[PDB]
Amino acid sequence: KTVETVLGPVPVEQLGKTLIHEHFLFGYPGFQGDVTRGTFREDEALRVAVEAAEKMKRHGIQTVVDPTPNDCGRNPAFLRRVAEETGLNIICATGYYYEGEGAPPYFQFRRLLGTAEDDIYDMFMAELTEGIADTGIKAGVIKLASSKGRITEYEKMFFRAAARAQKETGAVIITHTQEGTMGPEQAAYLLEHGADPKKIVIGHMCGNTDPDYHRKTLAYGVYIAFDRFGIQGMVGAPTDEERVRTLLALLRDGYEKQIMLSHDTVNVWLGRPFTLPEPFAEMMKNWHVEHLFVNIIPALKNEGIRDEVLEQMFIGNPAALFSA
Amino acid sequence: KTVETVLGPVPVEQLGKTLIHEHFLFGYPGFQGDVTRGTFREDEALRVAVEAAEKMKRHGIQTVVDPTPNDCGRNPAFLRRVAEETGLNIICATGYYYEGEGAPPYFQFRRLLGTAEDDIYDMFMAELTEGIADTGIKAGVIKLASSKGRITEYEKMFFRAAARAQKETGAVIITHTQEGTMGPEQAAYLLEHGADPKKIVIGHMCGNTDPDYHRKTLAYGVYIAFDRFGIQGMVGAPTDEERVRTLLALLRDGYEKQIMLSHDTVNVWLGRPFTLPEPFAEMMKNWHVEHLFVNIIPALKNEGIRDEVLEQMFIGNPAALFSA
Ligand SMILES: [Co+2]
Ligand SMILES: [Co+2]
Ligand SMILES: [Co+2]
Ligand SMILES: [Co+2]
Repeated sequence: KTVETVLGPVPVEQLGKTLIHEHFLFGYPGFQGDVTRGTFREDEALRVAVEAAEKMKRHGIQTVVDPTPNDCGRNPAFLRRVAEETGLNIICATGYYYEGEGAPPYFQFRRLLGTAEDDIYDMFMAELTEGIADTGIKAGVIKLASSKGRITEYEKMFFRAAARAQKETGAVIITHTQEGTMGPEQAAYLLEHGADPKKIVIGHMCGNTDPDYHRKTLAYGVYIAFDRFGIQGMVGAPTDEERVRTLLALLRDGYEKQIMLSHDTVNVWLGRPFTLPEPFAEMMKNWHVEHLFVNIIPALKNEGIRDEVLEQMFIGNPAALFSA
Repeated sequence: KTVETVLGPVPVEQLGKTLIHEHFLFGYPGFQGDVTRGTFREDEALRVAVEAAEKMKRHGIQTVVDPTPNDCGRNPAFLRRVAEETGLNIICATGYYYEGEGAPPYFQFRRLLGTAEDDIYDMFMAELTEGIADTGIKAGVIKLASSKGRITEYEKMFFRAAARAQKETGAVIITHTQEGTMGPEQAAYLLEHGADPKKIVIGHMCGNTDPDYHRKTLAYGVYIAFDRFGIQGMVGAPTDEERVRTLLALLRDGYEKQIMLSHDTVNVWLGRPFTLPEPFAEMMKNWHVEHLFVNIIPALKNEGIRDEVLEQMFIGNPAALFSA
């Protein structure tokens, strides 16, 4: 009846309204080597993170799942400070980014050793049941990801180690799909290996606009997430208008008990500060933590979606996902 | 007339006997993510490092160039403690590992901002002239690497930045080639952007056993390095007899003034402990900082290599390399 948060175990019944996918801190693998010009200003980072946490607060959010991979700047101790200034429940993860957006050299080396899959499994088990580093914080979800048109050999070891730690701990698995691909494959692959569909969230399902692709993924009984609201202009990548008509199609079909929404914001960028160019700039202007409440839900309500359905998505599904 | 070490500038005429490529500490990108089961045992790390530094001194070594890339665990402060404890000059680098076992997502992203090269260049300048992070320690060389059979467009970004930074600072450039390829290509591309051949060392040249490939590279006037003595069986690598055979053919042609030697050891692995398989463990038995001196040099001498030549490689070349 409890889930591990950055402030310890919390009874599921108390999660309330939650965002399944947001990042307080995030850096692309490699950000670490640019420490000289992209130094981490820990108090400025906290200001902006707490700010993002209070904004979520003002729309009723009580819980955020921050699935930042281990190789992407994950900082449990930091998240713990944010949860203190705001009271927000923050669940973190254990996992690595996908081959294209991560740091594979390390586990690619353990492959030569023939212990990779088993080392990953040991890392998941240790972070889910003992603590991350010396922080005392346990991850509450296992984060997985696969590339553009396939689940690579490197990525499959993570999925197999994940199914194994889930059988052993019953932890929730949340994934990321690259550019609208592999949703069904991921669910099939995980289930084929003993994972419980009711503890799986296939993410970035909004990256694809064919409701049919979603119905295939949903047929496995797993949850899915439209978690990139606000992100547009990746040159051919879905727009919020497309996200909504796809969402509305699935809700009108009766799939509300399997759907969750988020924005996938990066509130504090690790590494050297930048600025997007005028083109992408505009398109991404609604990429912030209030976009769902201020823009998306109103558009959903104006299309006939009832409050009970919204509450099933933001409250009942997370509650259900983190228990059983 | 000085070069930056981990303890400040040191007159080039005081470097004496130098190992051009050794790693006190090293981690393949992604090791950071495995911190829970692979924390950094400092005091023990410094102890192993110091013994290694002691074993080098024992053989007359006064200076070691530790080119650990930014994304591979480079730690100037830690290197500074090894130097203080041993009196050994330690020169570090600024640079990223090759795209095969480096951490490309971060700077790959900055390419989309259209600022990568200038960013990398600003990173090189800062670390070469101002300091690494808040260490006050400056890098003494720019570290570059290319992939197997190619210098990818991500890698060329760094090469262009290095030549630019070299023209501005006169800093030495040390490179790594992957599996005996691209030596001549690296030299040509660097020379094409204004880098100076007398301040370039093409590394892992011993990864190719064709003395012609070597002559092709040496014709550019750059230095080359047989820097992996002791490593055999791993990375589809040649053997030390193959290295010695190739080395002797070049020494007999009169190339002693463009050749340097090292072992490319990793005295303290970052991340989680391991132990090589039985097949390799056996082949890598001589991979330690005393091998050149205990096994290789005698063999070379028992081949007629006189002490004046060996002194040129170990003393005269590093002295010429680092000074104008
Ligand atoms: Co993702
Ligand atoms: Co994300
Ligand atoms: Co190398
Ligand atoms: Co090396």
